[PDB]
Amino acid sequence: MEKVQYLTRSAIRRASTIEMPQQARQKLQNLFINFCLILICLLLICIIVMLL
Amino acid sequence: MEKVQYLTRSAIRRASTIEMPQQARQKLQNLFINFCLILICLLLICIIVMLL
Amino acid sequence: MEKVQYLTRSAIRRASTIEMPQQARQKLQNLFINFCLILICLLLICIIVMLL
Amino acid sequence: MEKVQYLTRSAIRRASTIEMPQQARQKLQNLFINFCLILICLLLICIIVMLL
Amino acid sequence: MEKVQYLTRSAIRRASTIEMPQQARQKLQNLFINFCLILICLLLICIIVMLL
Repeated sequence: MEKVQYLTRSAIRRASTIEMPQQARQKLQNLFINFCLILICLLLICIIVMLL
Repeated sequence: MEKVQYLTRSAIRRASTIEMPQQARQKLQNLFINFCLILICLLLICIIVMLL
Repeated sequence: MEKVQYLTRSAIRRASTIEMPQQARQKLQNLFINFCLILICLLLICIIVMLL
Repeated sequence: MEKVQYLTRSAIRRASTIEMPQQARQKLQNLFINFCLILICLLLICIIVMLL
Repeated sequence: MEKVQYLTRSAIRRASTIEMPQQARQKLQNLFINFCLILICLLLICIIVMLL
């Protein structure tokens, strides 16, 4: 291999400045964006309910 | 195979905390986003019609 | 290839509840989204011109 | 080839109704969207500065 | 190789009109968009707090 031990070692070396179970990093970026769309929606609705 | 029975079994094992015909999960994330764009549009128009 | 006649027949069977030249279905989803971005833009500008 | 002369000829045939150096078509769709996000941002800020 | 020296040389040739450590270019486009979603959110909230 040498090619993998080099790539995996390159990450653990540049990722020693983070603290997440990985899975949360990926799930959060995607789940977040979709969560944002729904958040901005319920938001605009609030503002409207106030103008009534 | 062993490689598939391992991947399919890994999902049914981590997906036992869900209840959807799969198809709705995929169709909803994509159909939803597009639905959001149209929803936010008809929304801004409403607010405008009120400022007139 | 029995494999194609099975896939093409599966669509014409589940698509008998639609009426579009196909091409409009694909062109509309993509052209629409891009059209939405430009629509929401000219929109925000309108609202602003009104607050002036 | 015959496969390429057929695909390239199919485009120049259906693209004879356009006038762009190609590069602008691709760069514009992507650069535009990103430009839109920044445009909508500076926009909301304007409206706010007016409500103050 | 001749194929790589040709692609890498084609970039450094068309990128001599930029000044960024590369990494910031990629990290900024993605980090920016996500930053925008959060920015627009805290924004709508501000406006609301003002209508109260």
